[PDB]
This record gives sequence, C-alpha cells and structure tokens, in this order.
Amino acid sequence: GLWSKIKAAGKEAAKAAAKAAGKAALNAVSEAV
Repeated sequence: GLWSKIKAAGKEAAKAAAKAAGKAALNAVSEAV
C-alpha cells in the first residue's frame, strides 16, 4: 500500500506548540499575582 512519509514530523509538530504555548501562559498570570 504505502509506507507513509510525513507521520513522525506531524505527530511531533502539534505535539509541542500546544504545550509550549500554555507554558508561558501560566508563567504570565502567575507573575502578575
């Protein structure tokens, strides 16, 4: 059938921004308190 081509990259793409994004978020408000 097919051995895929862009799977490890995409699976790693979204798996990073989402977390790294909310990261600076907590540090932001947690710094204003």
